[PDB]
Amino acid sequence: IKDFLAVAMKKWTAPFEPFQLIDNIYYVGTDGIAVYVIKTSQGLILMDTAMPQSTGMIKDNIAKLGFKVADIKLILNTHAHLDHTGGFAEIKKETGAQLVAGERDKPLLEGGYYPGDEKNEDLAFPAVKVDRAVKEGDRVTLGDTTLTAHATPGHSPGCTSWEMTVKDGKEDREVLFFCSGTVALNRLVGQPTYAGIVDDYRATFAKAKAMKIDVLLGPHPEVYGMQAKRAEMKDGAPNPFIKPGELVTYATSLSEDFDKQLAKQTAALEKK
Ligand SMILES: [Zn+2]
Ligand SMILES: [Zn+2]
Ligand SMILES: [Zn+2]
Repeated sequence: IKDFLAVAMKKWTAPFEPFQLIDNIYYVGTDGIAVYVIKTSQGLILMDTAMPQSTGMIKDNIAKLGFKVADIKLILNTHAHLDHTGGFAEIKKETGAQLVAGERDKPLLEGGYYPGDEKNEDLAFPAVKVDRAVKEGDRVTLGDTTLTAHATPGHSPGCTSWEMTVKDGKEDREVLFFCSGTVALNRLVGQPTYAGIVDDYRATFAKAKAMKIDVLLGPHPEVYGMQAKRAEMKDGAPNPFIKPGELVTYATSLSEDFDKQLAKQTAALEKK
């Protein structure tokens, strides 16, 4: 946790210039937390926020593109940890937007706590009410734009990956805002962070490998190597964010890391 907090006041708060990523999806996060605006014909969708102390920064980034924070109608969450939820209560109150999140993450959101470590104030965030609790396959529509919820638990109990279609020239491309599949601070064994966590992770890796996704996105830019792609982006060159093999490759890496951490945490149960 100490190192988690160290990273959270370093790459996670460092600037990154907002940009149009593909079609109606805009990057407005930091160098280390990815946040998105999705422009629809009936207002904006905000996909996540960042650390609680970074809300003004995210609002400023939205402005740099000429979007209005006031025009946010829906706030969607990938998963309910403070580095993604820290601005929800504030932006919701300022805008009147509705918050949409995976049903099993509702208790987290509504209590502002880290599951299985509820007394840790360093992982707390301002509590926020969930307006629509989603399940696998639910469709969330604003104007011309529809995202589909995919239940991909593990990193959190209600982790939701959100799929949408965009255009690249005349052709459709499928985008996935992947929710996260890292072990990170979670306990897998002993006193697991929540019941059924291990089966959820391995179900999620399998699910992720079976999806047909052209553009992998996630809640940190390292999920999809954002910075290297942004540097390659040129008017009249293919959009570097289109890499259809990427979610299978990434979920394979996550599964291998999972196995290593499950084995480390299992070895650590043996009390010396
Ligand atoms: Zn997380
Ligand atoms: Zn995170
Ligand atoms: Zn699904």
